[PDB]
Amino acid sequence: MALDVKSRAKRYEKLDFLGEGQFATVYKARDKNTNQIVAIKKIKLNRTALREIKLLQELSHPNIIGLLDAFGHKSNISLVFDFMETDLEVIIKDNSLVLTPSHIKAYMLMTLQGLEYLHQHWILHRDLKPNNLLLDENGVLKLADFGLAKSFGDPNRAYEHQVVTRWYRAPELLFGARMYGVGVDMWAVGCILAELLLRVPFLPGDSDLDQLTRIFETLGTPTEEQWPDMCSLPDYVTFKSFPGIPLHHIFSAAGDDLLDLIQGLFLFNPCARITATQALKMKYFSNRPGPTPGCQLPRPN
Ligand SMILES: Nc1ncnc2c1ncn2[C@@H]1O[C@H](COP(=O)(O)OP(=O)(O)NP(=O)(O)O)[C@@H](O)[C@H]1O
Ligand SMILES: [Mg+2]
Repeated sequence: MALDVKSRAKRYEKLDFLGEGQFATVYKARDKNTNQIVAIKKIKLNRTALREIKLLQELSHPNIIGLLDAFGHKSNISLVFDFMETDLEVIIKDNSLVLTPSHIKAYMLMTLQGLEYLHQHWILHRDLKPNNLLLDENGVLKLADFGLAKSFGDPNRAYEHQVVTRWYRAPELLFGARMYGVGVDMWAVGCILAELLLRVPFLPGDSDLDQLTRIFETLGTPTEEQWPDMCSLPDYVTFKSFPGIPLHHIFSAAGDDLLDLIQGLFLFNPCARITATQALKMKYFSNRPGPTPGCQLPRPN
């Protein structure tokens, strides 16, 4: 809209290009108004899109990214976020970094406190994956992105990187469910935990059928008893029956406390899948070792 987006915002001054995403070009800028540093996502081109932008501005939580401003004229709109040093994806992929139990517990704690707030305010992230868990210089993790750019943007023609979103995608979504809830985010959270523990993607499927295959050969083929009404899913498909791999054989260093969390995040029935509040009350987070304070979490140099 002309009257709901500012056309100009002269207060931002570009510094350096950061990188190409699927739906945006991101770059580094200084707000001349506060001397602060920001990242601006530039999106090429709608009542709903503006409502989504406004809502995420109105959110306030330590582990949710700040969307600080929005501006743009005709074929473009630009979103101004808190500048974040790194993310869980570069942390995971960095061979120089050692991931202790305390490191992993901290990343999870912060993620789940973010989700809890979102889900408390009746909002689904819908796009959780490592590169959307951002990390500031002081070790604060923030949920970011929210697929805002996807929601209304033309695709980025210069995006050369691998599209990975299906790896974090819950089975009710792969089987075409039209109604869904917090289980969507909880499942991704489990896949992210798995990727912190294994340092590689847990279920890297290369198509939607191969993703379901991978899910079932790893976690087992579910029955309508574990998952009532599964076979009424729109795109439901019958697979080779698989027994699954015991979680303790996958996660060979995990204690019963962490395996309990992982099982809860990966329950097939999306009604039974553990919620963010329940996850945070699990013995895993009251148990030693306790989580690493932000200032001691490993930084990629
Ligand atoms: N708040 C931020 N601070 C610093 N860098 C960021 C921030 N947001 C995105 N980036 C960088 O921008 C690049 C990718 O953009 P990002 O938007 O994260 O890609 P995406 O997950 O494909 N989502 P989108 O671009 O909205 O389609 C990466 O090089 C990120 O490090
Ligand atoms: Mg992103």
